[PDB]
Amino acid sequence: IYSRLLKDRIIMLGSQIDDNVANSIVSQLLFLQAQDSEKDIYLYINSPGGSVTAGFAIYDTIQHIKPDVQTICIGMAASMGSFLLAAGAKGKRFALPNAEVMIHQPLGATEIEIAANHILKTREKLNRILSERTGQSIEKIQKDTDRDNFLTAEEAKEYGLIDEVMVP
Amino acid sequence: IYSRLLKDRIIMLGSQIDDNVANSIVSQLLFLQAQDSEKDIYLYINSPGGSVTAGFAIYDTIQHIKPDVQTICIGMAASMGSFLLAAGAKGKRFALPNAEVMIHQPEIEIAANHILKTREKLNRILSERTGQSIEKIQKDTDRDNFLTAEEAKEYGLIDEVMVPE
Amino acid sequence: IYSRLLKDRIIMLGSQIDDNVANSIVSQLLFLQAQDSEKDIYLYINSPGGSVTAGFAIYDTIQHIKPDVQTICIGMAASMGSFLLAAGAKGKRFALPNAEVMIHQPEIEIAANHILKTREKLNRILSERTGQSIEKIQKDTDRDNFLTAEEAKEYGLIDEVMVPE
Amino acid sequence: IYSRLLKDRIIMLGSQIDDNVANSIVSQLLFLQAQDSEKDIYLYINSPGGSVTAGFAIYDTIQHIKPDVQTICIGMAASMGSFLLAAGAKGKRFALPNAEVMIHQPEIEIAANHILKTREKLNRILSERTGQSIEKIQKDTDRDNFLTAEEAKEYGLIDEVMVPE
Amino acid sequence: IYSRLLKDRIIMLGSQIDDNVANSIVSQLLFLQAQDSEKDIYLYINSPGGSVTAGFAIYDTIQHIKPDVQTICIGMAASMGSFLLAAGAKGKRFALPNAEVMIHQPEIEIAANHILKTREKLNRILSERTGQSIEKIQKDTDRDNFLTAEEAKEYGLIDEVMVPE
Amino acid sequence: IYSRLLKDRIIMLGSQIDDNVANSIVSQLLFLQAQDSEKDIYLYINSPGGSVTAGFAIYDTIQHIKPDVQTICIGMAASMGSFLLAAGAKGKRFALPNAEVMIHQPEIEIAANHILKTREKLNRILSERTGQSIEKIQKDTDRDNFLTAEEAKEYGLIDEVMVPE
Amino acid sequence: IYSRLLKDRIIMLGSQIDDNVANSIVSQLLFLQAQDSEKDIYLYINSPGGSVTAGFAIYDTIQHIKPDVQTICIGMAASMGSFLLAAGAKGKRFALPNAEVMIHQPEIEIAANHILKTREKLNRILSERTGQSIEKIQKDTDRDNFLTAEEAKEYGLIDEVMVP
Amino acid sequence: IYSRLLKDRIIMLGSQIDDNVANSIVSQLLFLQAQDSEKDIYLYINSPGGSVTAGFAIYDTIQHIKPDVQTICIGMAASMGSFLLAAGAKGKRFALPNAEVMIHQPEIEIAANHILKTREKLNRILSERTGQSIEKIQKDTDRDNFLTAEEAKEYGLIDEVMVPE
Amino acid sequence: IYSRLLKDRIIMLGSQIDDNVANSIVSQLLFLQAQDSEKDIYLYINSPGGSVTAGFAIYDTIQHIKPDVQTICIGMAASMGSFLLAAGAKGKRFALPNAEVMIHQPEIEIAANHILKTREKLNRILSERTGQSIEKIQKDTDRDNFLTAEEAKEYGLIDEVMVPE
Amino acid sequence: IYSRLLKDRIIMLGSQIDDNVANSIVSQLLFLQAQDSEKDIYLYINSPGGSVTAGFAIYDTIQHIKPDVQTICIGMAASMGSFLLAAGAKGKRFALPNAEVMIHQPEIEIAANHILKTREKLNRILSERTGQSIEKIQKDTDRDNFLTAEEAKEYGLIDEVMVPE
Amino acid sequence: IYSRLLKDRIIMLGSQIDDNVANSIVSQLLFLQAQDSEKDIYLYINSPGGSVTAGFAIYDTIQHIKPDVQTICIGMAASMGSFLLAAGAKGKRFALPNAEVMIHQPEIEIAANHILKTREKLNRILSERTGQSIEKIQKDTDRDNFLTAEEAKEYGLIDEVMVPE
Amino acid sequence: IYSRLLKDRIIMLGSQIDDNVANSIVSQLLFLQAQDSEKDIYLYINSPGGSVTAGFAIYDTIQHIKPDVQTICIGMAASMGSFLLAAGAKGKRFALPNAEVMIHQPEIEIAANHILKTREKLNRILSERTGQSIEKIQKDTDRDNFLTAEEAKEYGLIDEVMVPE
Repeated sequence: IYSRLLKDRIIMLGSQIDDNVANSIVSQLLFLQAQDSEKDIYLYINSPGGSVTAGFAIYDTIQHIKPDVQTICIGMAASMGSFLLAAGAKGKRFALPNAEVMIHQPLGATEIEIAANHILKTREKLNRILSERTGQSIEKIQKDTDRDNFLTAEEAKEYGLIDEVMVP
Repeated sequence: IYSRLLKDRIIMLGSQIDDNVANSIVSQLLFLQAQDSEKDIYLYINSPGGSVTAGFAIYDTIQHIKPDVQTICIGMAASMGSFLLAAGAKGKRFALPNAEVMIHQPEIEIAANHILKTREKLNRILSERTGQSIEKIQKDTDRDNFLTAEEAKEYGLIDEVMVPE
Repeated sequence: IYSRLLKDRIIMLGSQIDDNVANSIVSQLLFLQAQDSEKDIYLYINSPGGSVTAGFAIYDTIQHIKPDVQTICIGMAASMGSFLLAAGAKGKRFALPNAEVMIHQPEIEIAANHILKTREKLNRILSERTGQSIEKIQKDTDRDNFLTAEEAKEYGLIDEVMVPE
Repeated sequence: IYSRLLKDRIIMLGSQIDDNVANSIVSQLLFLQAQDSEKDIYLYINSPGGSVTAGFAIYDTIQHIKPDVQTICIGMAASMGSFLLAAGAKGKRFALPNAEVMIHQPEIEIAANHILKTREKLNRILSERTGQSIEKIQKDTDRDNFLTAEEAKEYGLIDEVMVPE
Repeated sequence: IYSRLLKDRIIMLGSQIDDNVANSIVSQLLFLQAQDSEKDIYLYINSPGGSVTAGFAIYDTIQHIKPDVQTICIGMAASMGSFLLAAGAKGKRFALPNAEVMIHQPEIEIAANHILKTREKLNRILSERTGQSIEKIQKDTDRDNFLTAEEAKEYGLIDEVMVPE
Repeated sequence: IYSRLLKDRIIMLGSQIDDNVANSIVSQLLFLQAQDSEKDIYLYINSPGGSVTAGFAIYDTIQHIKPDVQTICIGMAASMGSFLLAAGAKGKRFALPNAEVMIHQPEIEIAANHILKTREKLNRILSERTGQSIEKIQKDTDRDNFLTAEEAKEYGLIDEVMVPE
Repeated sequence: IYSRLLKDRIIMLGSQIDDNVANSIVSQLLFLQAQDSEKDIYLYINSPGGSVTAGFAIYDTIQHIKPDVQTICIGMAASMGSFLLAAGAKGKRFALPNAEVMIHQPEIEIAANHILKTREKLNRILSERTGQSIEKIQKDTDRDNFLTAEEAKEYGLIDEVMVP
Repeated sequence: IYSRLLKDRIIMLGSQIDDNVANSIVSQLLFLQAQDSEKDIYLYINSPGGSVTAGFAIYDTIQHIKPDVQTICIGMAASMGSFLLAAGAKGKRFALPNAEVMIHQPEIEIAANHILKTREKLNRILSERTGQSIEKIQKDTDRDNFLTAEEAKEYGLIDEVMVPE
Repeated sequence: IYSRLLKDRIIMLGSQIDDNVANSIVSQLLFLQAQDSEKDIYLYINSPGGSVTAGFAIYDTIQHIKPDVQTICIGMAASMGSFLLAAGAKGKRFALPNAEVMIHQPEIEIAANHILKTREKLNRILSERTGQSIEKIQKDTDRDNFLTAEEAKEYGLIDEVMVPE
Repeated sequence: IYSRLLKDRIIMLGSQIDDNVANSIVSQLLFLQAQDSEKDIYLYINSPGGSVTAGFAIYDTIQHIKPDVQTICIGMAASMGSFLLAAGAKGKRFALPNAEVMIHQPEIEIAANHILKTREKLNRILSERTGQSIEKIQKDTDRDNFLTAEEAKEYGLIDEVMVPE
Repeated sequence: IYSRLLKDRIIMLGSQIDDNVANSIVSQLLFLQAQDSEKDIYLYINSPGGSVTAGFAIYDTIQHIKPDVQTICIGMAASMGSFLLAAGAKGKRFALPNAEVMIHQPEIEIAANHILKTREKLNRILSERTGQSIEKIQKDTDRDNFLTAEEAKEYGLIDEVMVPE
Repeated sequence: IYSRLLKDRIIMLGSQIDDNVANSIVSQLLFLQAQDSEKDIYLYINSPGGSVTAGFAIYDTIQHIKPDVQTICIGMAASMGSFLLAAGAKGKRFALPNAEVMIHQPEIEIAANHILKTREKLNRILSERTGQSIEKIQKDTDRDNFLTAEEAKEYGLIDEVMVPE
């Protein structure tokens, strides 16, 4: 059922992000480029978020591929999911009227897990990448990513997450 | 089994709405759009209701897709369930004669707003599609009350109670 | 295993009726309509009975679908179970010789009404399909009594007790 | 594992009879009818016995299906277990040499009748299929007695004790 | 895990024999018959022993199936365990060198007979398959004695003690 | 979790040996034979020791299977535990450097023999596989003594103490 | 729950060490070897300490497996607990800043030897991996003393106290 | 704790009536008789009700002892609970104002009689002590109905509803 | 609590009879003999019944002591319970009006005798004290039947049903 | 532990009210009456609330005993919990400053009455002891609302909020 | 309670014999010697039997004390229980009519001797006091057999079966 | 009970020796010295043995008191139990004929010494009082061996095995 969608180059990120899900989408991202490098990819996102490392793997492949990947936020986008929303092609990042976006990044388990992310400083990268595309200063990013809050669709547009709010 | 129904453009919504179901619904809607963007989509509803955020993802995608989506309530539809019933394409939102419809509710500086602000966004979107005045909707979604099929018609949730044939 | 029966248009109702089963029934009915909207549907029933709201969803969908649905009781059918037996397509509602049939029951300003109002809606819909007068039905669904296959025929639940062949 | 036996039209009845098992039996019988309505069905029986109502649902469906059903007792068969043994298609009801067979029993104005009336309906249906006179059956199902394979043959439960080959 | 052994026609009997195990054995035997009715069945035995009636159901089904069943004792086999060992297909009943074999026992007008009559039926069926005279078997099953693999061969329980290779 | 090791032909023996474990070991051995009858089987051992009869069933099956079984002691191995260590395929029986090995013991006309006769059968089978003379083994299994890995090599239990790499 | 950590090659050692735990550890180590014999294994340690013999089975298997095993102490590690900490793959043996480390002890012709001989085998194997001289180790494992993370580094138990 | 009440001739009946409680009651009654055979015994009752046979043992011993026994209902008293309330010494049987009282029910040739015959013996013994006519009692103990303290007085269960002071 | 009754020469028998109770009874009987060897002993009985051997120890000691022992049944007395009731000192064996009385039952060369021989010794000792003929007793202790107080008097178990006073 | 408090005439009510607790409360009240019928009883209350019938048994016994009972709320008191708070001896019913108080709710011909009739009996008995008019009480017990200590004083539940000292 | 019997020189042996009981017996024997070294000691016995070593301590002390000790069996006496019965002072060892008597049994170089040597010391000491020849005793203590009171007299365990008076 | 024996200067040592018992012994010894410092003290011993340190406190106090202390073994005396037997006043240390006697055993720089040094102090103090040479005692206390009364006499533990009289 995803396949017939895959044939139209529509990819769905629908759940918590783990390596299994990441691997699947990366496989789908490559598969679409092999089908055509020119045509757009529709990436629909409803996720709470998930593992940070698996996020980059999805992020990098979206960056590495030639095709334009649009992101469209449906439902709730949070953690890595929200991160992949702002990571879409510029001008192509949309959200439906009612979606809620939370850019908070949870710290998480064993510290060693922390050992790499802090070592990873993904937040810095996460803050760095998010700051560049959203246009906000790194400091402001650092603060919000540390806080629990929920932006509406519109509030995510002014803040720089989504370029548009799609009307019915 | 569901595919054979899906091939005929019927979508069953059968249980409390979580991220798993909502996703599975959304994917089917975008599917049935990719199949044929003209013929309408029959969406049955029997639910106790479900998580709010997972509800909108079904709501918005109903609006965002081109085809008409006929919500047909059967049996209980409550909480975010009915809110999908009332979200159907106008004129096509049905119920079966014996079914019942019902409506109700599911750092603190921020959390207290998010719980309130989330509810008005339900109170509004029902005020359009029922046509009732918010001062009534504001009151109804608060208190639990059981609307029979007919009393829902008068209320503005369902347009036509489907009579057997 | 069930599919192979489903392919032959037989639907087993095997246990107390919850949202899980009722859904699985409904989906199969709308299925067997999508397959062929002419040939009748054999619906077996063996149940202790189940939740009310989940029962209607099976009831209404029997009415709402085009084909005829032959309810065949085997073994005990009680509470909302029999109420589906008596809901079959007229003339086709059967029982096997040794089976038994039985019928009975499952803020306070609102709750007291909803419990009463829900029951009349059972008392009515049995009054049509048994043909008995509500003053009798009003009394029967209250007290527990065990109707053999034959005594059900006389009573109006089942039309034809199926004799072995 | 059972399917591979089911594909060869063998049905194991392995434990005390509840609604879960009885259903699973019934579904398999109606299945093996849908597969082939000619070839007979081998039904093995090893049981301590089970709930009465769940027994009939196996009994009636044996009668209601077209094919012949060969009940083969192995090991103990007692209470509602044997009553299925004696319910097999005449001439085919077997036992293995060493197996044992046994027979026995499991508002008050109504309850006292239902407990009595349910038992005669066992006393009758054994009187046909054993051929014994009810005045004997009336007595046997009351007292616990252990019938060896042979003594069952003389008694009329099993037609042919299967000798090893 | 067991299936992969079952696919190779090996059946482990691992614990005291109840209705649950005996059933699971029987179903596997009738299975391995349905697979291939020619190739023999390896049946390992390690048991303290089990319920009598559940034992026969394994015994009779060994006799009733067509293929040869090679009982291979490993470790202790006692009470109804050995009685299955001695029930293997003649010439194929084995033991491993260090294993041990042992044999022994588990209204009153009726109960006193059933306890006696059940035991002779063990005393007989061992008298055939060991070849010993009942006056000896009558005595052995009474008293507890530990037969090594070899002493079992001399005794007639096992034909060939399997030597390692 | 164990399966993934089992797939690589490793078998953990982790606790005192009862019928439950011994069975689970045996089934795995006959399994790994059915998979591949060539490649050797790694059998780790960490045990305080266990029931005698349940030990042999592991012993005999090691002998009875075709593949080589490498017993690798880690941590304490005592009583019937070591007796499996010393039962490995010759030349492959290992230990890790720091592990310890130890050996010792667990109508009256009959019982006094069975307790003695069971022990010689341990004294013998260690006399082969250690190579020591029974007059020494007869003495060692009586008194409790703690053999380090090396002192076991000199003793004949383990062939090669595995050094880290 | 642990599997999901196990899939990422982390092994929690959470309580006093008995045969049940030690076995469960060993099986996981041989597992993570069967999965991938290259990538190192993170082994966390929080323990009051446990039975001696069950400790070695964890020790030896750390040595016997190919991959590197990084022992990370968190919270108290004492008795046979620390002895696993000090048994990690050299250079990778860590501690968190606030954790504490500690070391100490648990026919008569034979029994008196086995209790002594078992302890030297602890005194030796710590003398290699701490680098301290046995005459010091011989003394330390006798008396109870609480080594903070840093004082353990100086002592030779842990190589690098992990800073947040 | 209870003894100090027992010393003052108060007996609490606190839970469903089993053999354990009934015994403990009986022993206390015969006790309080042995202490003083003149002064009356206060017997409180709060019960959902209990086993029939264990009830009589409390009933009969109330009759068999010399002193007067004042049954004081507090909270629910139902099934065999009330039947003790109505069994108090005439004129002294009380209730507190808000308490509720209720009455209802708990080989086949013999069993069907014993279940009927046991109930009449309740229907009779209530007919004396309530004074109502059996044709009414015969009907009341069948159907579940909730008698408030006062409505019990009118009914004849309790003589004097105790008003607070 | 019991002592105060014991001081008044009352002995409660309250539960199924095990070695613990029987001992506690015996010790009390020999006690009440040591106190006063003249005044009779009141022995109440409410029991489901108990182990046979532990029953005799109460029986024999009733016979062996000098004083008269008045067995007073209250509530159910069955199995070895009634057998103590019928064992009271002749003329003093009572029952209360509503109580019920009932009677029934609880190497193989030896075991089959011991189970039979133990029962006749009950059949005999009831034949004396009821006065009934063994051919009747032989039949009664086999089948379960519920004797009311009066029907026991006619039967010979109890001499005088105690009427309330 | 509680006894030492009980000796000082303090009674803790600590959890949701079932038959077990209510009984344990009642027994303690009748106890503290038997100790001294003059000195008042301190009754603390911290509860989420409990079963209705088990509540009255605490209510009535407060009224029925002679001494004054000072209800002291601490922490949440809700449902039948507060209804005991408001049931204290007038003038002594307290609360601590930070505690919260709250009030709300827990054949069909009969059942619908019993659920209604049971609630008025709560609505009444609060109308006396709060002094509020039933038309207000009728409304308050329906909707959930959180009354702080003070707002309860104004409301009439508690007389004096106890200030720390 | 026991003291009052002890004051009359009766000693109850009521349960399986452990160190706790045996001690309590011994202390009582040496006591009753210190009281009066002339009058005989009544020792009742009802036991399933107990630990061997704890038995002798009762045996030897019977011999070592001056007074005569009359063992009176009541109910079952088995294993080390009877061995005390047969250890009474000659001529005084009794039984009650219905009681039953029975006799049977409870490093390896040493352990095998200690288990044998301990038993002969029972076989001997019964050979004196029964008078039977060891070749018979050697056989009897091995096999379980139930000796009635009389058959014990003939056997030499008890001198006089006490008849009721 | 013990006092009455204590008054006659008998002291029972009945169980494994802990601080509680040892204290209770010591206090009694110093007592019986305070009573009369001339007459000897009978000390019975039946023990499995006990804690070492608690043993000496009994040993030393035997030596430290003036009177002679006659240790009389009855039944098993082992571990620190016998070591008290052998500690009696020379010439008076007895045993009863059937009793058995046995002897055996119960920072590391310090702990290894304390366990060794504590044992020699047992090996010595037995070497005096048995008279055996330490090279024998050194060996005996190591291995478990069961000394009958006589074999103890030859060994030097007991002087005179007391024969019955």
